[PDB]
Amino acid sequence: PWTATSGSCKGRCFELQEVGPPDCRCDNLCKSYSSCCHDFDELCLKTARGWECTKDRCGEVRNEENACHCSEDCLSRGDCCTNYQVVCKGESHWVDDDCEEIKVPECPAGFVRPPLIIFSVDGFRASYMKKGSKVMPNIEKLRSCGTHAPYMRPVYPTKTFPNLYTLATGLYPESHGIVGNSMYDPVFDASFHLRGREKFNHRWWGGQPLWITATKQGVRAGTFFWSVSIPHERRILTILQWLSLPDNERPSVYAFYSEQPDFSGHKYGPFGPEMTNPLREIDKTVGQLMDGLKQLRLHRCVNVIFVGDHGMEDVTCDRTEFLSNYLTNVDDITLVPGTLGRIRAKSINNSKYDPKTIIAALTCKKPDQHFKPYMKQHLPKRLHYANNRRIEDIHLLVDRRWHVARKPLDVYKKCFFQGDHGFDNKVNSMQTVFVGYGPTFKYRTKVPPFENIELYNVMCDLLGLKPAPNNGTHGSLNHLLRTNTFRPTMPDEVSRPNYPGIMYLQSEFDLGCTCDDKVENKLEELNKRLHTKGSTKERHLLYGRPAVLYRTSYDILYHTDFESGYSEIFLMPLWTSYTISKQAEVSSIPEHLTNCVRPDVRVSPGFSQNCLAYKNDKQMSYGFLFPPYLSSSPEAKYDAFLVTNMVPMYPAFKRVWAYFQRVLVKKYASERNGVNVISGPIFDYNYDGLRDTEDEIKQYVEGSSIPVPTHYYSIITSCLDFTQPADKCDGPLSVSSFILPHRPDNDESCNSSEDESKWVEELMKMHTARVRDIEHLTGLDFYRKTSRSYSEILTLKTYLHTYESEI
Ligand SMILES: *[C@@H]1O[C@H](CO)[C@@H](O[C@@H]2O[C@H](CO)[C@@H](O[C@@H]3O[C@H](CO[C@H]4O[C@H](CO)[C@@H](O)[C@H](O[C@H]5O[C@H](CO)[C@@H](O)[C@H](O)[C@@H]5O[C@H]5O[C@H](CO)[C@@H](O)[C@H](O)[C@@H]5O)[C@@H]4O)[C@@H](O)[C@H](O[C@H]4O[C@H](CO)[C@@H](O)[C@H](O)[C@@H]4O[C@H]4O[C@H](CO)[C@@H](O)[C@H](O)[C@@H]4O)[C@@H]3O)[C@H](O)[C@H]2NC(C)=O)[C@H](O)[C@H]1NC(C)=O
Ligand SMILES: CNC(=O)C[C@H](NC(=O)COc1c(CN2CC(F)(F)C2)cccc1OC)c1cccc(Br)c1
Ligand SMILES: [Br-]
Ligand SMILES: [Ca+2]
Ligand SMILES: [Cl-]
Ligand code: NA
Ligand code: NA
Ligand SMILES: [Zn+2]
Repeated sequence: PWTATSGSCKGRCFELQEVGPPDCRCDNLCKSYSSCCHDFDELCLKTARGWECTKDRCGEVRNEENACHCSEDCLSRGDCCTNYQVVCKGESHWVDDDCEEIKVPECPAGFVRPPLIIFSVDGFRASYMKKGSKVMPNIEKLRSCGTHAPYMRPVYPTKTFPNLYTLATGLYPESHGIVGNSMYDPVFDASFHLRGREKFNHRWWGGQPLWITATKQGVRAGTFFWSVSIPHERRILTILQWLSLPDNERPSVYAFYSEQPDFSGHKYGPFGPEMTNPLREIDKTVGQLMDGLKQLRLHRCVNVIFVGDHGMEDVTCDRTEFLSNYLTNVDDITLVPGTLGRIRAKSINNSKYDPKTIIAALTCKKPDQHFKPYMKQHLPKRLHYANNRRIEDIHLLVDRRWHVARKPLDVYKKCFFQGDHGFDNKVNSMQTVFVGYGPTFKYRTKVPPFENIELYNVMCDLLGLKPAPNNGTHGSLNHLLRTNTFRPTMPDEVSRPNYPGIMYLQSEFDLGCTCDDKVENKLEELNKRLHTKGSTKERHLLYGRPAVLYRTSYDILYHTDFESGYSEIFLMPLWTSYTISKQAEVSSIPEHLTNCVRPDVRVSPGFSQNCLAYKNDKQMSYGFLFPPYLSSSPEAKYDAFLVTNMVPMYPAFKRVWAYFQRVLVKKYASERNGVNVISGPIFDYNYDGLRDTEDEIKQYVEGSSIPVPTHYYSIITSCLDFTQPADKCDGPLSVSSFILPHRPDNDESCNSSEDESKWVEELMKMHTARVRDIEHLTGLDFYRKTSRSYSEILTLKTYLHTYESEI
């Protein structure tokens, strides 16, 4: 646009209300827009005499030219150099003071709430907190005296813009719409880039970031963004100046942002010897801020959050895979390259472009191949990286330490760099930092790692704001806080189950099923009835029935060895619950029972699956939720072949499922001292992360109304203190869960021609999940009846078992 730069920044420096063109600007971002008034540098970016008071400046006559002041009036003006009281008034630096618990806010008159200051650092890898501790005394003091996690998990892709905006919104990138550092939106026909103007257009930025949430609810906010050429000392001095505004003008929430250490980590690698200085310099900035807060008498008033967007891995030019080494048609695709790949057609007019032949040419083609291709709907569900038109159908998950590129010339005609990021957000090198310090956070407290999507809710709690709807799980981080906790109630059950008894004769069933089960006792007759009425339910249902949170028709079915919630609408269980003790034995499916399927006389023929549909469907087979291999006795084993325990499974998937049920469950019970397993189907044909309704299902077992699941989940719970068996646990729980994709081939697993012991568990690890992910995908609410606090349970449901080594 045209800008009238002849206006002036006199008394407007770093103003909080931004003006519209063509009026010239004086705010945090005027440089980015090439719109600052002609005198912005002279007036707003003063540099004279640098950033520190020296003995001889103490008591100086004010000179407005100076970058900051050391005259007696500077405290009332709010513009002293940050080291003023130290140099001139005999005070100590904040870092040199002992830490002393902050039990309540100690704020100046006129403060309505403790302000929040967010200190965000780009590329600050979680292990810097230990490895660089010697050179970061201010940051170490925040970390040791406040509340810290050993690391914080970013979202995928572990790039800057998606993570910073997740921090501000509590949303996954697929929902807020910033899905990469580079993007094409085909509806707009527009491209987003780190450099340039298109990124300022509001149509890219979805959701509601913290500054808008605050402004809408009457809490003023500093501007969160800083043009890159504004030096960091100036950004700090601006925050400090704002905090001296009159009460009715002063914001309550502020952000600082640093481009370091990311900037240097790209050039030198995460641990290059050149990295020490950027760490020292960021620590010095922290010290400027705390020193500035101590002079304003705000150092035992403000909550400070020190938070990073993602880490940094070692990545060099020579670890690049070229699509030109796989594809014949390389000029017919556009690639978004680097630590992830995104592919789409170069021309929508090219009718010979085919995603299936592209994926196939990219699948397991070279022995040590350093990237795997996925249609976006098949990416692990924990990445939540599919529901957006800006995410290309074909995705490449790139191994840590590697890049992908289209052709070799892209790499040397577009080595240089030693570091990069963007990989799978489970990767250790990508993890980042969280420290919270201040009256509202706990004192000298370590909390377990958590996801960055959770922080928005917490920042809203710190400011007394109602968060906009987001993907955090509100209350899961209550353990970080001394006060302002959020105490939610469990959601209300929407559908109550039916408890059917025996209602049908065997001959009513014409399902085409057969079983060799006819062999003829008042000891064992009473016992079979008791088991069907729920007498073993407390052994197998350890945490209450899951609640169904939508409107549906379902039955509770009890059995000796397992309990299920059977849907009359989907014709299979929503959930199947069972406990396997350490002592449990594994058995085979007896030869006479290989193809046995048995009608369930509790459930009508009309609400049952049928075996004839599976016979006729030449692609589809079936498996069982509660595994027949883990029956408690020969007699109990018959229950496992009920038609109501059956679910549709591709033969390729049954290789995965059978290995999990036959080998892995018993292994986990041995290692964890018993496990409780809840397993079930998931239907997400629109890949939105949320339970599909019946009318969304795209595939059925041929000739039938039996819907085919897109995924199968399991939730595996035991006692955190593994000296107690899973079924007699007095304290906190431990959980691992997975959401396995239900696919007709094992193309994802390049070693699949081998024995299941060489590949299946590696697949399961890749599809690890939070209980909360399963909740969203099924409309079920787990752990309704424990002895544990609800916030503790919320934390357990956000846990992700990552399988990475120790940081
Ligand atoms: C993580 O948390 C978030 C936040 O809670 C969850 O996302 C929410 O999920 C809801 C369900 O998917 C969804 O609710 C829908 O909202 C529709 C209104 O949408 C606009 O308004 C809201 C409110 O301000 C706004 O936030 C939305 O912003 C989205 O869209 C703009 C683009 O215009 C983006 O800039 C922004 O980034 C965001 O995009 C994301 O969501 C959209 C979908 O809304 C996706 O398409 C994107 O890919 C991206 O992920 C919008 O501006 C409302 O219209 C919907 O109601 C429809 O469906 C119901 C059925 O219940 C029906 O009764 C209605 O009539 C209506 O159907 C009609 O339209 C259909 C489609 O055209 C048509 O087929 C029918 O025939 C009907 O005519 C619905 O209520 C909510 O929008 C998002 N919010 C956000 C911020 O993403 C997310 O689910 C959580 N994730 C997990 C895994 O838990
Ligand atoms: C070279 N600098 C950059 O690439 C990033 C710089 N970002 C910032 O100043 C503040 O960062 C963000 C912040 C700051 N928030 C603080 C927080 F931790 F909550 C995240 C929120 C949302 C998006 C952000 O950047 C995309 C910035 C500067 C100018 C314009 C934009 Br758009 C973004
Ligand atoms: Br913006
Ligand atoms: Ca869905
Ligand atoms: Cl990107
Ligand atoms: Na079949
Ligand atoms: Na394979
Ligand atoms: Zn970077």
